Amino acid sequence: EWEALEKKLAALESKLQACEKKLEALEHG
Amino acid sequence: EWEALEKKLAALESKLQACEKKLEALEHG
Amino acid sequence: EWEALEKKLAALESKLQACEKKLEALEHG
Ligand SMILES: [Zn+2]
Ligand SMILES: [Zn+2]
Ligand SMILES: [Zn+2]
Ligand SMILES: [Zn+2]
Ligand SMILES: [Zn+2]
Ligand SMILES: [Zn+2]
Repeated sequence: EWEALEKKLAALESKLQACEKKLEALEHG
Repeated sequence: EWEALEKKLAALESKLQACEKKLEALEHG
Repeated sequence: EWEALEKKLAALESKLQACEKKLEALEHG
């Protein structure tokens, strides 16, 4: 459970970065 | 602290999910 | 490590709040 939490937190971080990038490129183009 | 943090991770995950759904909507108008 | 996990969760939540505020500005002008 400790390590499953840690991996969820890593995926959240990666997902959020992917959002941040979509968010940016919708802002542009 | 454990289930508090788990609850806090669950809330972020669904807020992020909302964000990704609203970004995709914005994408299509 | 617990305190490191919590700081990472705090930072994720700040970036999410920031992505949410940017998304509202894009939705609504
Ligand atoms: Zn659990
Ligand atoms: Zn639990
Ligand atoms: Zn799409
Ligand atoms: Zn789509
Ligand atoms: Zn909105
Ligand atoms: Zn509007």
